[PDB]
Amino acid sequence: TFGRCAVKSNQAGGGTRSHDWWPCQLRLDVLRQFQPSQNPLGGDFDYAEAFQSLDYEAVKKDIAALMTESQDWWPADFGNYGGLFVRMAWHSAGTYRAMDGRGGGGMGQQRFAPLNSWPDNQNLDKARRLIWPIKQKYGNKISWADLMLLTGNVALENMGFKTLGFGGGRADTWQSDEAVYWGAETTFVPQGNDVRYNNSVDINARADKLEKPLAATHMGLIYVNPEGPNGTPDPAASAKDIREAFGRMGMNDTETVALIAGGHAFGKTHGAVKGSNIGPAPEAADLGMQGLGWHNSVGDGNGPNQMTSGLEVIWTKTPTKWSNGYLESLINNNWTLVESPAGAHQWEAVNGTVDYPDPFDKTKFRKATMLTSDLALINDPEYLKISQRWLEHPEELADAFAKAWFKLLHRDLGPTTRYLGPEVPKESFIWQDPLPAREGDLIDDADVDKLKAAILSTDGLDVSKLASTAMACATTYRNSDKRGGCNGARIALEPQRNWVSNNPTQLSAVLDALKKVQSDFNGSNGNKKVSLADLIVLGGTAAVEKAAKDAGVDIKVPFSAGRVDATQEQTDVTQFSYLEPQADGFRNYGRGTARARTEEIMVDKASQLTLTPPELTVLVGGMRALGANYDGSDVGVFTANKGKLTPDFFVNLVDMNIAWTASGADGESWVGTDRKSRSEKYKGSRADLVFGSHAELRAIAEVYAENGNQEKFVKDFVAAWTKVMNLDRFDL
Amino acid sequence: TTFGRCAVKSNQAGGGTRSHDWWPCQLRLDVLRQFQPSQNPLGGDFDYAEAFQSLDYEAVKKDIAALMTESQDWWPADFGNYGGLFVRMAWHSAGTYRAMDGRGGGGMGQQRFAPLNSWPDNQNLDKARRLIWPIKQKYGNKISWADLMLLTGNVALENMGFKTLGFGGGRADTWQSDEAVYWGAETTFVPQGNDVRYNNSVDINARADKLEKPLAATHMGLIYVNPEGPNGTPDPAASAKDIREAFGRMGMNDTETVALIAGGHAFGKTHGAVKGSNIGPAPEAADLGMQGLGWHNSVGDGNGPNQMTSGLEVIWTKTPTKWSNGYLESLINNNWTLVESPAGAHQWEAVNGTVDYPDPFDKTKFRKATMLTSDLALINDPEYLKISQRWLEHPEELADAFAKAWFKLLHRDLGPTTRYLGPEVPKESFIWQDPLPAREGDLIDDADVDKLKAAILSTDGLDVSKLASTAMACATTYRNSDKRGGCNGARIALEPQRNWVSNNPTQLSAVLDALKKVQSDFNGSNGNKKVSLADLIVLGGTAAVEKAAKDAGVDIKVPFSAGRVDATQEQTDVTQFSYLEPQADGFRNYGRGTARARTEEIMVDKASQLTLTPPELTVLVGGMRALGANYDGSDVGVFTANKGKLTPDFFVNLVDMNIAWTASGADGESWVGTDRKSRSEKYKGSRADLVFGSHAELRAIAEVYAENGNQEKFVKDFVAAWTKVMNLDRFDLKV
Ligand code: HEM
Ligand code: HEM
Repeated sequence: TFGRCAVKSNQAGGGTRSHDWWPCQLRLDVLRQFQPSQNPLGGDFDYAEAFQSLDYEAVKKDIAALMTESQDWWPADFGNYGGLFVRMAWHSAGTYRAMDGRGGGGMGQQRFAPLNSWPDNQNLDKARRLIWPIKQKYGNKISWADLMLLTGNVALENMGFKTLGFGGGRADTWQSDEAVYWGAETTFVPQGNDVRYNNSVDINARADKLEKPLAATHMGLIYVNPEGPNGTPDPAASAKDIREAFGRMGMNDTETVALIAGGHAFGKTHGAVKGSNIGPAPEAADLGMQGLGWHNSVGDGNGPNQMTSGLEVIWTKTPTKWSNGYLESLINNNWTLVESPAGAHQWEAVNGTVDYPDPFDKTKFRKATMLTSDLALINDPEYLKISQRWLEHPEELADAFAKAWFKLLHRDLGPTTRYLGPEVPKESFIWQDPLPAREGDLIDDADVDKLKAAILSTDGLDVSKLASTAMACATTYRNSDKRGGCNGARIALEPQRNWVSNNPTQLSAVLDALKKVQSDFNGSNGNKKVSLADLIVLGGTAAVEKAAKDAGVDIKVPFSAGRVDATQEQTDVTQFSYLEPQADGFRNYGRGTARARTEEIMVDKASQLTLTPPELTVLVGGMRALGANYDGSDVGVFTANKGKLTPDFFVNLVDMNIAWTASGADGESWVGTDRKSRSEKYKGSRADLVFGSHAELRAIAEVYAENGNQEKFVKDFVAAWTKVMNLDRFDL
Repeated sequence: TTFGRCAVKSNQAGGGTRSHDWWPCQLRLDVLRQFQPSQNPLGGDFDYAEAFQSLDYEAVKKDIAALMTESQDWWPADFGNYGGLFVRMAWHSAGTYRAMDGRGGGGMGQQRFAPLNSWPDNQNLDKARRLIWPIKQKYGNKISWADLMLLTGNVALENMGFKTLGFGGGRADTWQSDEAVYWGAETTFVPQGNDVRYNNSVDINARADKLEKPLAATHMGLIYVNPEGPNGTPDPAASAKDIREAFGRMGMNDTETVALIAGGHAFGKTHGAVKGSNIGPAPEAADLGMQGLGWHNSVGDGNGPNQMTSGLEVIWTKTPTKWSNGYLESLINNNWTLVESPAGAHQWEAVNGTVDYPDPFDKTKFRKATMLTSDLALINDPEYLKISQRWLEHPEELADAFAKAWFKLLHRDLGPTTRYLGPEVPKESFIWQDPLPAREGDLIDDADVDKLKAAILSTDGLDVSKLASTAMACATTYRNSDKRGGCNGARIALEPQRNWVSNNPTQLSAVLDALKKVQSDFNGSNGNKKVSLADLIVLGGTAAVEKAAKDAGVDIKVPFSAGRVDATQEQTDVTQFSYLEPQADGFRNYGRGTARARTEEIMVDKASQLTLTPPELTVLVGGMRALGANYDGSDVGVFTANKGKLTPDFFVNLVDMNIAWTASGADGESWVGTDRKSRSEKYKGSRADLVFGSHAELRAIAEVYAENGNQEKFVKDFVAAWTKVMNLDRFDLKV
């Protein structure tokens, strides 16, 4: 009954579906998201252009004014929505996972299922509705994705905390991103974590064993449980969860303390009435709620009766003004465990001063309070040292918070060339994967023609190696956080140059050869200079073009010059470790895990490259035709014409005179036997054979295997190649 | 519950708990995101009709005929001839059609995708499709899989001595599983797969006429009926009642039903040589080594004499590769006894019969006559028996009926005659094709259209609201699944549509009289040029939209494509058109849903049949409200003080937080919008209205059109969507 509606609809997709009958079969759903035809702004809409015409300062002015314009349907605590807005922006950005680069604020997904209805996002439906009039006013020129974060940034600045600045540039998305692995649990917090801890309830011991790549301790939470691990009010154990979760989001100890102490300078939690008073979350609510949820039946359900987390904590004596009150209270008070009005565990300074203000009554005051997760920061040796230092040196907290808040909001925005607006911070941060300005003057078409000829006749280079190296560099790109790609020539730097998937000894020979081409060009062409990044892409591109010519198809394969070379200083080894592939179908590398098959990993990667199923399919078949495996093997290379861009991979894959059988125990290797001669003809992988198994992929394989479609195959391959090579070209 | 759940929980490529898992009752927009041009490997600009016109059609047929007797060692041909197998392939491809909702049929070639590639009734048709693949490989883009599967069946019949009426190509391939079809709610396949569709009744005779609408098969995973009898009970009389119900649900009468069954079962045989335990997973569940095939049989080589498909082992005639009257002769002239097949299934044998039915792999070995329970059905029902007895003595009458029924079977979802391609399209026009006449008079030109638009708008009893409402009422009868309905034919003026309560018959009559006056004034006064009522209905709506835009401050060209013709009542069958009558219409705020199909679910289903994207659906509803185009001219959803002007007021007012929305009725269908400051009721809304302010993805679109400054865009988008919908059935126009 989990995942099933009590009433079974017979329209609009109702009825038992293919995925119900065969739930283990590979699904191509993730390659069919975010289609231009589905975007109401149109496929031609240029968000960057719209945003650059935006009256940015006027937007900020209107946001600042909104903060203290209380709306009767959701009255502002202390007459100021600032804290709520900061929470909205920190939950939008706060879903990010550094390992797989998914989550974060970059797609504005908080406004769709499932994030719109996660327990941790309770009442952020109200926050989003409060800023809608600003979205309405400025139209297409500011996205929801940008606006949700800009609102939080402006809120901080209008509560006495100057930030480093801000960068716009997040284009809106138009459907729920159902590609994200948030976990496999079938419940939300307070449950929602049996799978991610492999059924362990040992809260200390399990803390650093959180299922990869997850970055939250329960399904439906941003990071950790505010009442402690599994609701156990043990601050020391909470600190271990915090380090794990924030670390999985790419934040270290300093950053983590700065973000929590920074954030909890502002506003308050809400736990005025028990949860039974609260209606369905937005995705479960009736039409009358018009996109809102968690209707509270006590009074008007708002103001003094607000119920969000079930906790009732006010961290500072000035919740609308930046201060050092969080650390001062945390460290100076004696804490006692108490129940909130809703029944949740929190901490109170029961013999402290009664001077914490009430959000709706200026004559009423409270004692100091904290969450278990706040007390964590003084119940761990490293956090305690940081907290103690910043108690005495609040300027060090302020510096660290400004930097960590900027990172939080912009960690998935991608290269600096994507950042829009008049207050982009000038400092270049390591997590931006920075790139230098170009060297010398840009190569032109005459230079490109000369370079192509040289590259295709240089020691150590050939069509196979050139195509393979270019693709290896390209497929580090992932659209979720806009990291990776060919710009920077980061395949030539650590850690990429020593990834097993890049066949390091072969790679070094290829890069030395391209560096020789570079050295010959640079200094002998006046002030014209070519980057290694451009040479890697041009080499692959020239190889594809010649391979097409050899196959009998004369096509101009386009090349877009202008990539720059990153320095190793700009290329953090830990940050780039996250882009290392477990398997890569384009170069027939690697193997699956106990959780994911090789072909699933391929479809996942394709989705991160924004590829459609035909683009995925044509690229695999072409790479095999080119002999572009990572190790130069013949696995999947079903052709007697290696290096010629024919559809032989598909023709031979679907030849019924070949019988395919498993060879390896692990399911990863397959043999193709000529049924007439009884001799082994081919070796294949799961990435190869899926194209002859899955009914939708095989339908595409058939197109390329059909008589008369040899030129179509080349044209489609060249289009897909160009798309993949240029994914990171935000500079253009 | 393990159903619908993989034992291994993937963490890639969409693995993980999903939104629909948490909130499975929430409206899903999936069906409006299928078949997108980007997903088509041939490209969105691929014109299949142009490709097919250049096909060497005669050569394809010659090659199919050659293939029939070229036995492949991995699936040897029965009697050295794949004809029976190919006829079955084509009759299962076409045989999923349901007349009521127009879904299923062969026109999308969906047998090659899940779930149809793995339905138990399609067992071993994976082999059949693989056998014809070399033909597809040879002819490439110029013949679709959809056309090839059916043409192969047609060519097979003809080469085994049954001349068909002809054939029409024109079915463009599709590129993903169509998950918009309600095949049923059961979580099992045949031999189970039917508790829901009979509402737990197991009385097989009594329940036979009570099959859940719109379903046309007696179990999930079957084409029509169970060949062993209802719920596997070998009672021919009850089987006959299932057959009548199922074939009736597919649009076939008694004569057509007997013709199709007796006609098909002249050929080939069934396969039930070994027990089902020897059979591996269906194609969607099979390992990579099967390369798209399934049902691997572990006995011997799994094929030839060991073939196992349905579990039955029946050979109907003494010449399974040649047209004959052997089926009815055996059926009526033998006495039948209940026996078991080698796989343990119920079938019938003439145990006192001649031992002269040929073995498929030994030309010197023979068997007695056999029949299925579903064959014996044809002599255990009074009406079927009458037909069977007649055709026993007059096989020429069976031949005529089968030729007509087979053509209907293969082409029932192909749409208008103008869609049919190739050199042997039958010349006879059949009622199930919804025929249209040839045009009368020369085609009106741009100047004529401008004159007619001005005439229409200045005609008493015509206004923007009524013109737009009438045009959309006519247009939304279109459905892409079987390419029926639409504005061509002006069938809104004919029965049954002119009396549809959803069309406000009294208002419609007056509107049509006015358009007929415009027609009368034009025709005979403009030389040889004549305009149809169908063109005037669409042009009226189009002029209304143009005027409504102009009245909103926007000068926009609203395209119009002339050339529609007017159908006669004789070309417009009441039964066939009753299937297009809506129970709810979101564009015109008519009607309501039921428990199992909410008002907003019906709207999304309808949108999917119009090929609309979510933005197209959304802009059309909002514009219709702005135009005041409700079926009855009510103010429900008309959230504007500028009714008849094409503005995005619907959206702007819908999302105004000063309005609080509350249910009025008990059934959740009526809503009131109250101004929260003044406490006064301002608006009345339906579920079709309010879903756009509730669903997170639909609301995202509503917001776009509610945004300050997007007035022009709204008008531009409405006009594009209007044009699309008005022209859906214009297969007569090139491109
Ligand atoms: C250990 C990690 C954290 C935990 C467990 C946590 C927990 C919570 C909880 C339970 C609430 C109350 C929600 C409600 O009932 O209204 C809250 C509120 C809030 N949080 Fe955090 N938080 C964390 C980190 C952060 C961070 C990193 C920031 C931003 C930099 C932040 C900013 C805020 C703000 C401003 C509020 C007040 C919202 C309002 O006034 O309505 N928190 N937090
Ligand atoms: C009451 C409706 C029908 C039922 C229950 C039914 C049942 C069956 C079954 C169980 C098989 C055996 C599958 C196997 O084991 O290989 C079969 C075979 C076949 N059917 Fe039908 N059938 C029906 C109507 C039709 C129609 C309408 C046609 C086409 C006009 C048709 C044409 C064929 C042919 C040619 C075969 C032989 C396949 C071969 O030789 O491999 N049947 N039928």
